[PDB]
Amino acid sequence: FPDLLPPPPQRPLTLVITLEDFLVHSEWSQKHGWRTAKRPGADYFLGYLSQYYEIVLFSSNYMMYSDKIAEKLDPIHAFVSYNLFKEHCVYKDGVHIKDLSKLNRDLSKVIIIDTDPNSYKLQPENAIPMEPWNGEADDKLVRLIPFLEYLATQQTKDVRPILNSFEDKKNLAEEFDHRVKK
Ligand SMILES: [Ca+2]
Ligand SMILES: [Ca+2]
Repeated sequence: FPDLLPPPPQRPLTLVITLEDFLVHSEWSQKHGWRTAKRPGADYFLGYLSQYYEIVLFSSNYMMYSDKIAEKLDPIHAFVSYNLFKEHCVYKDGVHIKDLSKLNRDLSKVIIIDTDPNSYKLQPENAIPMEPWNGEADDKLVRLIPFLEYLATQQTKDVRPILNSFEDKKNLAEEFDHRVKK
């Protein structure tokens, strides 16, 4: 399998985020066909965090299906460094996986945020799992920012010891809030 990204150009950390059920959510109908909603805070999340992270938007769908959705999130291409798709996943024991060791990045400096435990199966130590977004307006993206800002503003040398210090990474933003007095 090919390496997927050029060598770093620069930001101290790389943030790999899934598209489907994290930034957007799609539903099909007879009346309208496929329709896609954008989560509250998505534009701000990408715009603000791009100042601290190299952002890689890693879609779980084939390019032909999600290419345009991804583009709408950053039409002028100012925030997202790279777009990857299902074609870039490796296929192992019948599941597709976002193999971070193919990103040509130091894995002490990579975070992946995904909603499908298969996607981070090869690097669970780099992962922040998220409950899939259902399309209902919520503030979960905004709540994730303080931890991500913290990682970037403290260095950080290796994100993994901190990431894996939580009781339940699915509840990371809330636990981090209780751990820190701003
Ligand atoms: Ca707090
Ligand atoms: Ca708080």
